[PDB]
Order: sequence, then C-alpha cells, then structure tokens
Amino acid sequence: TPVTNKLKAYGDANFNFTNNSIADAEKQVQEAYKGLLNLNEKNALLVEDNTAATVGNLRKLGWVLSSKNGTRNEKSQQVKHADEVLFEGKGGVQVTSTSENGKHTITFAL
Amino acid sequence: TPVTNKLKAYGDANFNFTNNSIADAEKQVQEAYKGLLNLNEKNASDKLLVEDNTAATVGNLRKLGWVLSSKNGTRNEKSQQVKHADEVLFEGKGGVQVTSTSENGKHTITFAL
Amino acid sequence: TPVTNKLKAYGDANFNFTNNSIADAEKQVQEAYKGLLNLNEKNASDKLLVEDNTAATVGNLRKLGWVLSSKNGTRNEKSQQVKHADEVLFEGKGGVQVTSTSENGKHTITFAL
Repeated sequence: TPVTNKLKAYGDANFNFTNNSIADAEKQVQEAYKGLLNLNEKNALLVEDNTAATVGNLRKLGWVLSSKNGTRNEKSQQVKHADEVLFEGKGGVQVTSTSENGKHTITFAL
Repeated sequence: TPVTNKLKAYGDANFNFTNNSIADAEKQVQEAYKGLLNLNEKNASDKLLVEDNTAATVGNLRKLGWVLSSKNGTRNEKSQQVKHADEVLFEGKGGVQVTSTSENGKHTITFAL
Repeated sequence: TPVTNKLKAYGDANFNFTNNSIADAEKQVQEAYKGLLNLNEKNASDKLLVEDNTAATVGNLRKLGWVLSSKNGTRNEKSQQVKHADEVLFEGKGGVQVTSTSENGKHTITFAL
C-alpha cells in the first residue's frame, strides 16, 4: 500500500525553530537548500530512525555545491541523485582522474 | 517482509525513450550513469511510474549516487560514479596546491599555486 | 510507518572483520567514514547482511554520504564526511581561478590560470 512519513523539505511552511538546530534553521531560509530533505528535527528526534523511508524522500536527497572566486560571493547549486559535477581543466591547469574501488581521484597540476 | 518496488537503473533495456525527457534519455545511454537509480522514470501519461509514497528499499540505497567527471581541454569527459561511501580525493601536484577545511557540514576545497 | 533493518554504520561494534572485504576494513576505522551507513556488510553465510528487497529507514537516510579528501603533494590526506544537505565549497586563490556553471543538474567547475 501507501507508505508515508512526515519529513519536510527545507523551504516548506511550519518549520519549527525550537525543534531544530541552528544549522538547519540557516538552511531553511537559504534558496540553495530549497527542496532538500530536512532529516533533522529534535524533541530530544521527531521522525524516528525506525520509520520507513519513501521513494519521494530519495528524490529529495542531495548536497550543495558552491564555488567562490576571490571576493565574488559564493554561487551555490544542488547536487541531487544522478546529477553531475564536471571538473574541467583549461590552460594551463591539467585535470586528470583515476578510479579504484570506489575511490576517485581528481588530480590538478600545471 | 520482502519489500520491493518497480524502480529501474539507468542502462536498463526496457526504458522507454518516447515517454521520457531528453534529459533522462541522455542519462539512460551513458555508461557513466549505468546502474544508478532511475528516480525520474515516467509513463505514457508523463506521470512517475513509481509514486512518491512508495517504500524505498535497501537495494535502492545501493544505487544512489552522482556522476563525477573530468575533462582536460578539448578531450572528452572521463566519468565515474560516486556512490554511497565512496571517496573523492582532490590532489594537487606539479605546481598546484590543494587544501581543505571543514566546519559544521561546510567543507571547503581551496586551490592555489 | 514503524520499520527496522540490520544495517549498521561504519565504526559500529560487532563488525565481522574476517568475513568482510578489505575495503570495508579499510573504512570501519577511518574517522571520516564513522557514522556512514555500512551498506554491504556480509553475514556469516557470506551473503549480504541485508538483502536488496528490504525496507529502507529514515535512520538509514541519515547515514548516507561520501568522503571528501584533499592531498597537498607530499603531505598526508585530509578527509571529511559529506552527508545529505552538507555544503562543499570549491575556492580558487592565488592564482587559480575557480568558476562554475550549471544546466539541468550538470554542474561544471572550471579551473584556469
């Protein structure tokens, strides 16, 4: 049948400040985190560990990729499941990569 | 209890190109994505084959990941999959310095000469 | 929905060292791996401890991630844990330029100078 849980995404209404950490409070109000799952929330942990995850939950997993160039402020984007990050080396930066048993190395050199 | 769902991986033979977007088609045919979970598969109706309120399985977790690529100048992208518990090492040599810092889930990789 | 499974985290007790892989071993102590889900732990029958067709939990989701490492030439690796909703910044300074563009979830980070 249907399986559901009460996990919210950052950016959703009814976020409870006293129920979360300051880190999550900061994510709640940032655009870059909007729509990523809020996995933490604490009455002491609201959605218990032993709660079924849903496929909709998986669609909301990710991390935030940012780039800074000098003083210029950070630009941020979400890396969700099956998104791609390309590291591209132009002149005169050489970017090479190896991959052994789940360990991926991106090398940078002149 | 044996919990299952109908989620496929990219590269699976019976993915239907007609019913899905160009973005998904592009992932479906790349070896780089092969075996990653296909979360965004649609039917004729342009609705998701597997609805949000479906049990996720441990098998599903084993197919989560993102694609990591490097491209030098004009040459074509070399790609790998970063799956759960994989490691990505950014290494500086040959005149390039790479350093890192971490604080409260905020990680920084810094590149210098 | 109340649900459980037998998945443990790297760093947890009762890890059968001789029945598991070298990599898992290589991971179960490294601090950067601690608390990350041990997805592929084997049992005494030399099969996966938790089969593919088992419900995943929110507790599992809280343990998903990957390891981000850096190496400055000769020095040792510095490693840190990247979990869901962590941020990773790529910063360029004297005098590497690090710029980024994104389109349809493909993110390009470009290194110049």
